[PDB]
Amino acid sequence: PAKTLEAVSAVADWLRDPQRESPARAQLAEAVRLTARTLAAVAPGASVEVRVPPFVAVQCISGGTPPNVVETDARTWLLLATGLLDIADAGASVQMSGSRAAEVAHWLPVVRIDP
Repeated sequence: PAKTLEAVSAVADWLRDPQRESPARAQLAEAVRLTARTLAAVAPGASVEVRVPPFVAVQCISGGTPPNVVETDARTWLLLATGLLDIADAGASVQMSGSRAAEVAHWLPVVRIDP
């Protein structure tokens, strides 16, 4: 929603430059939850599980726990979700399990931010 864009703006300065003031746990938690829930909305399904510990776990992409898992930290997730980082350039920071985990790439960025 409009609340997702508000939550991303509150952490955008820190995403562009980490030397800037780090957001509070509450700000980081909402920006992670709302961007992951946006991914689950634009691509409904339960083929892939996106885990961003300790803030969220969402199920997405068409087809118990899904057989495909994408696991990453809050900062990497928000860089991917805003398009500041490509999942190809992400490396070992994004851990993937299953044959279709990499399909999340077709649905990123979920919120385009100014670079």
